[PDB]
Amino acid sequence: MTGAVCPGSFDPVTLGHLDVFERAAAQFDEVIVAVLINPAGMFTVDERIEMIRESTADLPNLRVESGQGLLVDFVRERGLNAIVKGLRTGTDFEYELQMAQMNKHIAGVDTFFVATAPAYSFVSSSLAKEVATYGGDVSALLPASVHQRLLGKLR
Amino acid sequence: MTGAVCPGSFDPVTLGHLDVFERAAAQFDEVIVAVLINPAGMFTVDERIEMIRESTADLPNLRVESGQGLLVDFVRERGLNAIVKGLRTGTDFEYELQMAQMNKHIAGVDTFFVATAPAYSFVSSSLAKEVATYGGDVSALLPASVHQRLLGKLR
Amino acid sequence: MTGAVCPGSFDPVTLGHLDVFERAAAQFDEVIVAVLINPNKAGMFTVDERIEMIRESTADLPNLRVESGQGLLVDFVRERGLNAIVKGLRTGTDFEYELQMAQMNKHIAGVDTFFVATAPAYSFVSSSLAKEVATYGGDVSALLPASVHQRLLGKLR
Amino acid sequence: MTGAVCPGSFDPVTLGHLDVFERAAAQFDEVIVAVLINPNKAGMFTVDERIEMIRESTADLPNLRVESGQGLLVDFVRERGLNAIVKGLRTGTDFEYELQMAQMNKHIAGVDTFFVATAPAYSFVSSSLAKEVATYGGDVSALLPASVHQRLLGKLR
Amino acid sequence: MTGAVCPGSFDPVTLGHLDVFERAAAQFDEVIVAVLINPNKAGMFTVDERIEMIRESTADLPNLRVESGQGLLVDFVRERGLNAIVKGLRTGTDFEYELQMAQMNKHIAGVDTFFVATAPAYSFVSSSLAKEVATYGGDVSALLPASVHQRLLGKLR
Amino acid sequence: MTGAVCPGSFDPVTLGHLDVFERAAAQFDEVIVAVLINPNKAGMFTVDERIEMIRESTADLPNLRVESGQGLLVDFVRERGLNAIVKGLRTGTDFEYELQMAQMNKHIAGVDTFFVATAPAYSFVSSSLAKEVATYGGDVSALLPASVHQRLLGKLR
Ligand SMILES: O=C(O)c1cnn(-c2ccccc2)c1C(F)(F)F
Ligand SMILES: O=C(O)c1cnn(-c2ccccc2)c1C(F)(F)F
Ligand SMILES: O=C(O)c1cnn(-c2ccccc2)c1C(F)(F)F
Ligand SMILES: O=C(O)c1cnn(-c2ccccc2)c1C(F)(F)F
Ligand SMILES: O=C(O)c1cnn(-c2ccccc2)c1C(F)(F)F
Ligand SMILES: O=C(O)c1cnn(-c2ccccc2)c1C(F)(F)F
Repeated sequence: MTGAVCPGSFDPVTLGHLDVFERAAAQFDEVIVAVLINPAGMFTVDERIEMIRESTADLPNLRVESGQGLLVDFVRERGLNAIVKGLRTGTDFEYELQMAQMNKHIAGVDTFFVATAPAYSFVSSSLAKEVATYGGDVSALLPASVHQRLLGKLR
Repeated sequence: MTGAVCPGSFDPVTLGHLDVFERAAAQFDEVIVAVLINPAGMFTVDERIEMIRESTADLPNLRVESGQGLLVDFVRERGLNAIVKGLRTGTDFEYELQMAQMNKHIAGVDTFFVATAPAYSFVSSSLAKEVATYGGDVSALLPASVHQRLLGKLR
Repeated sequence: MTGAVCPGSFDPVTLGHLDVFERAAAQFDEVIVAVLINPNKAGMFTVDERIEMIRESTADLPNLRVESGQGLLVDFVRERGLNAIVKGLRTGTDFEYELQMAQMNKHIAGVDTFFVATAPAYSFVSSSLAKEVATYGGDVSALLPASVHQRLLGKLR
Repeated sequence: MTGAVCPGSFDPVTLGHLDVFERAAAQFDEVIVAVLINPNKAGMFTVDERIEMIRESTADLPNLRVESGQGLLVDFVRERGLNAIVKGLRTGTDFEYELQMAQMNKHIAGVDTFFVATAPAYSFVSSSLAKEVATYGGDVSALLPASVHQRLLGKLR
Repeated sequence: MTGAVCPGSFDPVTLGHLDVFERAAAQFDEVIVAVLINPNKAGMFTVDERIEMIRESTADLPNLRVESGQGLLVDFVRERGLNAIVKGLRTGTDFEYELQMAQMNKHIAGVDTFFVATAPAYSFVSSSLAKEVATYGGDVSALLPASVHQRLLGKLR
Repeated sequence: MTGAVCPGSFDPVTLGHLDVFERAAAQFDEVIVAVLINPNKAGMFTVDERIEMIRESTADLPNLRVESGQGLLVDFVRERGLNAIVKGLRTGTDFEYELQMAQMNKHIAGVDTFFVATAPAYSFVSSSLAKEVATYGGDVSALLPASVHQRLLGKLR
């Protein structure tokens, strides 16, 4: 009964996030995607959850839930003690290392990092929204469903 | 039936390695420590395997084996496709990211990185051997068994 | 035939920027300095002030011109028939961030980015830090062209 | 008479900060901890509360004293007859941004900066992260001086 | 007439290198690929084999030519009437060591260096890692030009 | 009373090292430059040559002395009644590596390490790169003290 939580704001989820989800789902019996409401973004929590569920239909051991407060409480209240997160740069690692060691200290929750797929090294939710806002084509970087939903928000 | 391989030269295994072993063993049903013979070190492969087995007696789902050649062949010939490795710095991440993406490309094997425990951020097999060689006390950095075995090699 | 765009907010231009301009102008037939304005946040200097400070300190570069713009940099570049951006970089940290944007710009528009290492003497000057130091009275005259220094002190007073 | 200034916001002081203070006080004849007041961003503790928390945790350091400061740090340093800053560093990116500021401070005023590596146990503690964790009920008692923790629980109630 | 030199050992050339060559040839009137011979470390392919592999993979680049070089790179560059180097970068630590060399080359000879970010697909390929993987039977065909791969299988038999 | 050790192989000393020496000598009552010799690998300069090159370029620093040693740096430090090492750092990459050794040195012997940011003008000089450039005939006279340059060219010829 292994399991991990994949956290983030996912505003919106990108193909980089989805690649991490599929990789976590392939190595752990249970995966929970934690959509963290940070109470100002583009999509509502429900819409963000919707887009992830649509894009993770092929992953039977994955579910999607919203959460508030400490991530470690979200993890431990579901019987787990591992977090899985994607990393692009050494700079990412240093910032995330601080939070990973804090989370282990306060609650015994482990963090496992996975290297980004090379093709998505440059995609982030914020850069994809910025480029799309000014008319650039980001369709190769986002799940097909998400892309249409993003156009709607702009138009 | 989840599982991961923890690779390295482990010449000798340190408390930093052992911390990664225990963390991998807590999140995967099966863990194999792969002692990679790089065919010049201090300990023989058999001695390195011995010291790890002695220090991992409390971990029932972990075993220790030697290997040669491509790590991904070692992993896949045992039915697994995940590697777990410890990281200390962003610099570590960048070097290891290259190998992780290569390994995923050539064989579909995933790599999960874990942040070092803060207390062991500065310990490496090479620095521990260097300091011990010149008379410094490294007993707080190595498993009790390993420490005695290292003194023997020097004296 | 060859050409490159050197973008930034240049609020204000520094000696580190001018070094990049000179090195680009030496290696490309034409260089356009692109003063990118955020229509939603005013900086310290207006667009015309930024352009005049750059023009005054690049008068000896005959193949360089200065133009403002907004929106996607790649559109500014391609509308001028060009395909290359030249940017200065100070650290490995600079490189990871700028690498994200350079790969995105290549992905969406085919525009290449060439990075150049800062001159050592300017490794530590940035528009933001020079403004912050000047605000509290520190002497930054050796980090900014003559075209900028006293205009900066005037803005602060 | 050697000496150095240890600057920061210390809102609140952490055991990481205290480790730096102790190491500085062991190597310089005099150390001044400079509690940097920011007229804009007012955090969780008042300046006087921050000073009293540092004084409580540094009671065994007779050559260290604590004062509030405002404006340009190199003026604070040089107005006290000193010309060195001591700061703790956790990571390589810590070094990058701090390196720019140190080179700037050396250029504008001749003040030098000495960096010390964090004790391993505190590499992950910061004032901001400790406050955030504590706000949602996490136990950060092992990361802060004994007295800070009680004062921090009171501010949250 | 603008131009740049693309240096390396290219033992063997990878698709990452070729991407850099193509981007340099698109932006400079002339590009010279400099295959750096090292009298000490002789790798897997002879200099002439390396040159022929690069020429095969760059057949569609008419303004790029390939030559061997020895000794100080800035002499090679300046003996050909050029004063720019173009190199690909993968990571922030790539930038660090390369930044030192670029500043040194600018200081000692006035030669500038322009860095281009790797195409994302090749961020993990290097000559050394491709050789090592291939030596133990791994399939690196998608990371090398078609012709290199055949030649590489022959050297391993 | 206060004191610090500045260690290195200094083969040979550079202007970047001398800058660190001067900054340490300004902040500590005494400074010892520790020339650490590897008895198993000769460098370019003998131990006596390294010491004389340092002494000749530090003659204006009355509180600095130069001594060689081998083995554990912390033993050199503590045998002189001191507890502090001062080292220059150029990058975040420098910092991660040196942080490992500094934390180990603190762990095994209680010795503190203070790092100082390189002067910008010397960010790119290292003993190894200056030797490599000089070997192939590049001009490094502005990166080394007078005490070194011609002795270096003599070694190479
Ligand atoms: O923040 C984002 O916006 C965002 C969007 N895609 N990816 C992501 C990209 C590559 C690999 C894994 C994730 C991110 C993240 F990693 F930075 F987290
Ligand atoms: O190489 C070594 O020698 C060595 C020895 N301990 N640890 C290690 C240290 C901290 C956390 C995890 C591992 C290493 C390693 F990570 F660098 F791999
Ligand atoms: O951001 C700024 O305001 C700024 C101002 N000077 N320089 C700069 C410094 C050195 C070399 C090239 C440019 C920057 C930059 F590095 F960030 F690009
Ligand atoms: O900013 C903070 O809030 C903070 C709080 N503890 N430490 C710190 C941690 C370890 C060693 C030295 C200091 C910091 C700092 F280094 F980031 F400065
Ligand atoms: O050294 C090598 O062997 C090698 C082989 N491919 N690439 C490379 C990879 C991606 C983009 C550009 C070049 C390198 C280099 F960048 F590390 F230079
Ligand atoms: O390794 C060397 O040989 C060397 C030679 N000069 N400098 C140096 C450069 C700038 C500031 C301080 C020192 C080094 C060092 F950075 F690596 F320490």
